[PDB]
Amino acid sequence: KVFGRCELAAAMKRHGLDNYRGYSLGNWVCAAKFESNFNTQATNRNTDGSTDYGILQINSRWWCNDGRTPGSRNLCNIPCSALLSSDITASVNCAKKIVSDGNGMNAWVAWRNRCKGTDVQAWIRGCRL
Ligand SMILES: [Cl-]
Ligand SMILES: [Cl-]
Ligand SMILES: [Cl-]
Repeated sequence: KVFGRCELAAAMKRHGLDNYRGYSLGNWVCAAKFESNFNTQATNRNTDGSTDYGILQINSRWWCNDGRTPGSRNLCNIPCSALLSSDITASVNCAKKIVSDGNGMNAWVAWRNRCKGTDVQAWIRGCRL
């Protein structure tokens, strides 16, 4: 599913991501924009052989099981395929664990490089939330 901008903001809020660990909704929408362009089915293969999955490009080295990342963990206790669903519940619940891991949203390199320090409120501007 490719979400609309406000549609995704609303879904993220419904799932308790808004201001989670102090990160406003615009931060999460911005991260999703640059990680997946709001596409739940996004996948990308990393140089180390791990894969990133879903709207927030969650990585199989630590967070989910895909059966093809040697030496990896599955800390969210989910198949990576769950992160591709039109229902963002699994992605949100896993993101909550990731952002609580110590480095906040810096865990998403694209958030650090493209969202951090910017006017992230622009991502939820106009949205009925
Ligand atoms: Cl915001
Ligand atoms: Cl594996
Ligand atoms: Cl980047």
